[PDB]
Amino acid sequence: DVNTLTRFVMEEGRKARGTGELTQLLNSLCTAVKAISSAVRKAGIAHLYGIAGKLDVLSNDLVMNMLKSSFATCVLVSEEDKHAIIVEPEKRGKYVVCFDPLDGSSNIDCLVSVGTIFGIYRKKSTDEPSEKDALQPGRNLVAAGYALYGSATMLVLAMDCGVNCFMLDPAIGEFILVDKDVKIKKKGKIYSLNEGYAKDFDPAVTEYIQRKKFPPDNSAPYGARYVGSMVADVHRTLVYGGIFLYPANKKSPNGKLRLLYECNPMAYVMEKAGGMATTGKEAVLDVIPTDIHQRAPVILGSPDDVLEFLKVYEKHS
Amino acid sequence: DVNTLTRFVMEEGRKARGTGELTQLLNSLCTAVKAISSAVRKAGIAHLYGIAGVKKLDVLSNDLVMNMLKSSFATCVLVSEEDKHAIIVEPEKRGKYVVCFDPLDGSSNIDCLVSVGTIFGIYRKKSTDEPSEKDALQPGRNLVAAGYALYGSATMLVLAMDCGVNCFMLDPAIGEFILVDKDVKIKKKGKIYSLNEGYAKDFDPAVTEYIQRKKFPPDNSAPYGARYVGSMVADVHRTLVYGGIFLYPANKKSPNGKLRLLYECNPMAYVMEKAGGMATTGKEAVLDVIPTDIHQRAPVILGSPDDVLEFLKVYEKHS
Amino acid sequence: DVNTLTRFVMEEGRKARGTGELTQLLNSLCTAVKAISSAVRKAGIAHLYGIAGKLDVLSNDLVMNMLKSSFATCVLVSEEDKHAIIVEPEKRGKYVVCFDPLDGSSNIDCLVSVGTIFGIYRKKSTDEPSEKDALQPGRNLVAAGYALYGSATMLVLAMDCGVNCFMLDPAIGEFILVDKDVKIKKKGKIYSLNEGYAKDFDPAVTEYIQRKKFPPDNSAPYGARYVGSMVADVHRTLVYGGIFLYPANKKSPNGKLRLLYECNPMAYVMEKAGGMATTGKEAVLDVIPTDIHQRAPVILGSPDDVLEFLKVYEKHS
Amino acid sequence: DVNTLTRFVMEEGRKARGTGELTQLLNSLCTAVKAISSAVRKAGIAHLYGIAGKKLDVLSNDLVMNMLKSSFATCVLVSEEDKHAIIVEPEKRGKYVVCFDPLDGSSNIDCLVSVGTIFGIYRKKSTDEPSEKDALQPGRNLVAAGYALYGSATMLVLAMDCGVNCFMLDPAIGEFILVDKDVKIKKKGKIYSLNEGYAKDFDPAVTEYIQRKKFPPDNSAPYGARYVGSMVADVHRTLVYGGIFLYPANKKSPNGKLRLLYECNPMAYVMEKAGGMATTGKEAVLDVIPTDIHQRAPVILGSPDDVLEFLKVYEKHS
Ligand SMILES: N#Cc1cnc(NC(=O)NS(=O)(=O)c2cccc(OC(F)F)c2)cn1
Ligand SMILES: N#Cc1cnc(NC(=O)NS(=O)(=O)c2cccc(OC(F)F)c2)cn1
Ligand SMILES: N#Cc1cnc(NC(=O)NS(=O)(=O)c2cccc(OC(F)F)c2)cn1
Ligand SMILES: N#Cc1cnc(NC(=O)NS(=O)(=O)c2cccc(OC(F)F)c2)cn1
Repeated sequence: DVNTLTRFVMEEGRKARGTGELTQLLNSLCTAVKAISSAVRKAGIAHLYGIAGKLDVLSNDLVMNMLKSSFATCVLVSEEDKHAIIVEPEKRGKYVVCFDPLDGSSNIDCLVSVGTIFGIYRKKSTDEPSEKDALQPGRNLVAAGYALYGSATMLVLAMDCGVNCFMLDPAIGEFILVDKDVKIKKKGKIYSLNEGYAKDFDPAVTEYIQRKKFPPDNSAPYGARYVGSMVADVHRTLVYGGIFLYPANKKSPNGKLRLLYECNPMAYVMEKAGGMATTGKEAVLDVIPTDIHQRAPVILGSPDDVLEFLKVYEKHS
Repeated sequence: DVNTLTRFVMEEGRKARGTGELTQLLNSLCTAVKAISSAVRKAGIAHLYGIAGVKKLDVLSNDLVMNMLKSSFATCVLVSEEDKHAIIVEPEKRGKYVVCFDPLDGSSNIDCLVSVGTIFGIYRKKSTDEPSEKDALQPGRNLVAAGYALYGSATMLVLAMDCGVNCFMLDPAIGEFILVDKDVKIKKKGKIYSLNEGYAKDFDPAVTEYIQRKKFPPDNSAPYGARYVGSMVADVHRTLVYGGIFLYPANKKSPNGKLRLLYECNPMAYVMEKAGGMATTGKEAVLDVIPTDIHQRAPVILGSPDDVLEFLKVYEKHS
Repeated sequence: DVNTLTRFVMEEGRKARGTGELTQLLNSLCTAVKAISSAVRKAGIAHLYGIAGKLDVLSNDLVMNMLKSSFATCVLVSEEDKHAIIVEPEKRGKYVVCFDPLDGSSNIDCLVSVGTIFGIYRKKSTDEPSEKDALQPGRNLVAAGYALYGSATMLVLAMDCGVNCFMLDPAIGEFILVDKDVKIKKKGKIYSLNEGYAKDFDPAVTEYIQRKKFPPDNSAPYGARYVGSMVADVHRTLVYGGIFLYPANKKSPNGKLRLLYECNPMAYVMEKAGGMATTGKEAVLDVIPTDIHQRAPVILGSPDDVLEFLKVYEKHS
Repeated sequence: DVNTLTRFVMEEGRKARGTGELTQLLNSLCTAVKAISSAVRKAGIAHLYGIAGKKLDVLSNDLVMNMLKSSFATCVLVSEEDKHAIIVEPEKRGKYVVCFDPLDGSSNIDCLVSVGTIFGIYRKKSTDEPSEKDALQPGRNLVAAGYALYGSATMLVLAMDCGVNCFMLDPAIGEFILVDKDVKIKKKGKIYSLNEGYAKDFDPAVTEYIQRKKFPPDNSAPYGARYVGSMVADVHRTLVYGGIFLYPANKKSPNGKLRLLYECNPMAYVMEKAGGMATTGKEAVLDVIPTDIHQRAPVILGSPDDVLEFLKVYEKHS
């Protein structure tokens, strides 16, 4: 019995009997993702090349304008803007949205998979909205998700009711629910990290990886996959199980990925799917941020694999 | 001045004044690639999920390539990753070319929306015998043309011939491949290495030492970055665009490698060499291996020439 | 400030605070119209012609299944089915839907514009659902509209708030609001009917057309257009003004077009746009039907032209 | 056995063993038709309406012009959109003259009526330097002609010496699929098509011919009437279902309404290759020798029996 993103979202709103802002917000995000997907696939490229005689900027403008027109937001934090964007009073609603409009776009020259990431928080006070209102821990997320522009376009959406996966049918521009209440494998067989920073790894990381290549219980060594695009590496981790690591290195002693609009939403998706997401010292979702662009080290995926890493990490004090 | 695949392919034929079969061959191939992309992007998936009340993708892709190539009247022997024996084209549809292809490489992991691709290489039939499986048992040196289509964030067709390597982007709005990169050449030296390091305990010692040099450079220069998508077309195109090295080498458990020579290694090796790169098995150029079985495997190290030459020095130092 | 069908529909529902079923119904119909459009434009025809080794039936199946899966319907009347379709109990909602899934498809061989027509009623009694629940006069319509699959695809939606026109952007599969609260011209310059049947015309019809071709005063004769597809002829009348006629004659005393899923929805659109729609004897929206497939004569369009028509019709009565 | 426009056009050239210019021209034209169809269907309209914060017939003209020029197969271009003929620059000059209407019917695209593209191709006949004179050839000299209809689906109809063939565009994969080979019009149809709002201006022959279609003297069934208002749509219906299409002269248009070079001549060429007829009343459309690239002409066309029945009434009226 077919179900679409629009129908799904409205039905969650009907059950909850909320004010409707979250529903309008997600519909706005839905439209922007379809417009980003069409541009990522290079629709209209022939006009650029003279048939009749930017991409990360356009994605940011799409998300920004669609979110403002939802009447559901008051503060917007993007990977693309230095300071938080404050919505003008006439378009202001109560939700705070942090997003990376096109993560991995550094390498789109080689047609690597890219994606969009978002996290939605509720503003708690009646004070005037400000950049501080986006300094909330991940635990406060109302909803989070990502769109992956891979071989097909897929939207993964996490709320309290669980994680659901929608495939974009480009023939009719509709998102079709194809995976309900997704749960990650208890243990995977793939680890994912840039091993080129091996000289700089913390000893816990170096040892954890060595166990993956030379298992102490005499099982099969893990395979390694590292696309270099965060959305792709995490989505594969969700689908197949396993582990993804972006630990601290010398260029990034607090890690490289951004807490507000990369780490937290992915951790929210992981935890809602029965996986885990840790910095090494605490859950990603428990870090209290002090800067909207602050970084975080991240280890996430199947819970047996993350717990195995935490045991190596704790053994190294 | 805008240029399309259809126009480009036709202009190459006019310059050469050939029989036209190769031009029809590429036209058929182009149509098949556009149909694979539309299905890889899941156009029509809503019908599978009951919007109005079914072949797996790699089966559909093989059916598209096989049917378009036969209908071109330009081929006589077809070798696919999907069939144990060669397909011999029936007489009324026969032309003079032998085509080896992998219709949807990487589809084992398409469940996670990883980049996938189509790879092809084209040879001319060499003997006066009846066409047979023997006719595809040619070395890569004999390739007339080869290339790949990558279904990544966008769809791109990379086509290599004697004139060099040219890259075409599919405009999905109008279904045209637009020429966007003419006469592409790989960087002389890169900063990325690509291989599955999870199988490190099985590596040949030469591979183990080379990987150590990329992570721990002896001259105190920058260590390389690593990428491994796991889809061959995706990793090779990244190597073509950014430079660096891709390895699927021999080890003691797999003395002839894992990848297939006729429809993976050779076409990728031809594109590399026409773009100024290198492709070796360790012992010889990939394009010089003479196959004995249409599905035989080969180890492959390819990419920027400086990175590959430095690899061969470690491999030789391990006499 | 950009506006989509999804956003429009949700905002009208928030203002009204209904139970949400009509919003889910309109969302389902939107998905059906996009799927019909993709099939009408022949996406996938290369597979029918053997690249890898009806249309109105498919349209009826898309509408039926999208409407049934909406949980908002209990009786469905389609031009394609002999009997009313009763929705199964677990999927039953409160709305009755009458529709023609692919109007004009008799002539789709020549790529003429075709269309979808629908009208939405609220079930009035608590009796078990039956064909009777669709036997309501057009005055009881909650909403109505049509989709035109012409050179572009457009959805025209009429409610109490008025008539709004949405253009389908096929690049992203979104309906974009392009014409808000549309109103027809007081008087037009085009008449539309099949003149090949002049030998069978009622005499009032013959004189009315003669005044349009040989005006008794010193004005310009009207132009004539007749596409043969009701949706296209009615949309042009809506946009340019004028008059559309499928009148009664002596061989067809009730006209040829069907009342429940052609005349009533189109008449409802006309009246919300400030136009008029008559059988000759009464307003189309006032006819009380006794059979779900009964025919009705319909003259509709600009009010001055319809009133001039009724003036000739009374002279011959 | 599946067949595409690209495959079709190349096989026709291989049979003929020409210089290749005509094949490159039709390949360009194909691309332009796919791009126009994409714009006619309003792909990207959400960006115009502010989703991120040329007129359709001008864009259509720039697509055909640019695609044709870059083909290296043309030397003179006549468009409905340009007052004077376009002379291709020398580095890109080929031997063909092309007459086209980039977006026929766009006056009424406001209501999403079917629109279309019409083209006609001649070989340049004289040896002088290219000029507007080179497009003043009679329709008889056409090498190829056709039209694209942007209707409920997009279809390209192409007529050559080998006949008339119809290709449906599959928008999923941007390919023209051959669906109707060697098309022939019915000997006699049952539909007539014209704007009857000009009845007060009709010459007596048109008035009598029409009167016969509504009140047949043989007490047989009256014809049905259809009039879309877009020439490509009305002519395509006439080709597919049979019948007759008329746009005769009126007081607003004493030399007719439609243009001879890029509307009448191509449609007449298609009619004649499908076994139909096309006349002005005085002569076959394809026999008129034009004197101006934008000159108008009256046209009666369609099933051969229906046109001859019209010519018989036309003769009866001196
Ligand atoms: N927050 C929140 C919230 C609260 N109430 C809602 N109620 C409905 O949507 N109700 S309704 O479907 O009966 C309806 C009635 C009138 C018009 C209408 O127009 C639409 F179909 F165009 C839909 C929706 N959201
Ligand atoms: N091998 C090979 C080969 C050799 N010669 C070729 N010659 C042409 O294509 N010539 S042509 O373009 O002048 C041409 C002439 C007649 C009809 C025609 O129909 C087409 F437009 F549809 C095209 C083509 N391929
Ligand atoms: N009839 C009717 C009717 C009445 N109230 C409605 N209220 C909302 O949609 N409220 S909400 O946006 O706060 C919301 C809260 C919780 C979950 C949620 O789902 C998410 F997917 F969007 C949306 C909707 N329909
Ligand atoms: N007029 C005309 C005319 C005359 N000769 C023609 N000859 C061919 O097309 N020959 S060929 O197909 O063997 C061929 C040979 C070399 C390269 C090639 O590259 C293409 F496949 F990329 C194709 C074509 N048109």
